[PDB]
Amino acid sequence: MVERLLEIIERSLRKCPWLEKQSIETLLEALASEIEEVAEAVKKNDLANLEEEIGDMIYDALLVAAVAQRDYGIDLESAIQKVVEKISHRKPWLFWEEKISLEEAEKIWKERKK
Amino acid sequence: VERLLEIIERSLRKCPWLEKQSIETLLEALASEIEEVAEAVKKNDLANLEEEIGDMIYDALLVAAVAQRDYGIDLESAIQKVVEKISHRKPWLFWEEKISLEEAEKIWKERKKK
Ligand SMILES: [Mg+2]
Ligand SMILES: [Mg+2]
Ligand SMILES: [Mg+2]
Ligand SMILES: [Mg+2]
Repeated sequence: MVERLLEIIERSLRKCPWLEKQSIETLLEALASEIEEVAEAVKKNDLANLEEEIGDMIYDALLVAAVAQRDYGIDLESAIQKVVEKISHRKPWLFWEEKISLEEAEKIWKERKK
Repeated sequence: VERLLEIIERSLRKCPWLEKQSIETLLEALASEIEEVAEAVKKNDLANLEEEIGDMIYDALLVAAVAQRDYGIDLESAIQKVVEKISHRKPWLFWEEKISLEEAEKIWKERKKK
């Protein structure tokens, strides 16, 4: 439940004395760390742990978002609506009925990029 | 927030590039965005930070998407594991009055044992 997680993150901005002391840098490293926990769990086909680390990973990315807002005034809805513009623009086939071949998709993508 | 998960779902459905990506490859894509974030922070480049923050949430969520695709992992249960974990480790987030760093850590230290 994503909302529950964003509420959590809101409560941490407002209340948490550990979070107050963390820089985006530090959080960035926390995130690179969970990425490693995820890679290890995939390696072991450890499904219960994979599920744990996926959650850890999303939380930690979202804590980087939070402090980007805290410290740099980055709005997450803006940051999100932006990446959605980019994707939609680059990969227009996402909104097209018939699937298209990898080669078709790339030729498009090569051109969108620029 | 939601248009982004619809986007991701559309990629699971349609995208011939995403079919060819493994969670390892994608973990690595997230690691690289994290670098781009660290960089826009360095340079107090606000427009770019907003960019990369977005890139990072999307890519993180694409790692989640392939965890589901390839390993069966349900994002709602994964988020729920992490909501329970934090609620257990940081009970102060649901307490009215604030608490000190020193207080929060003593607690966290013990809750970590469970
Ligand atoms: Mg972590
Ligand atoms: Mg973890
Ligand atoms: Mg990327
Ligand atoms: Mg980027």
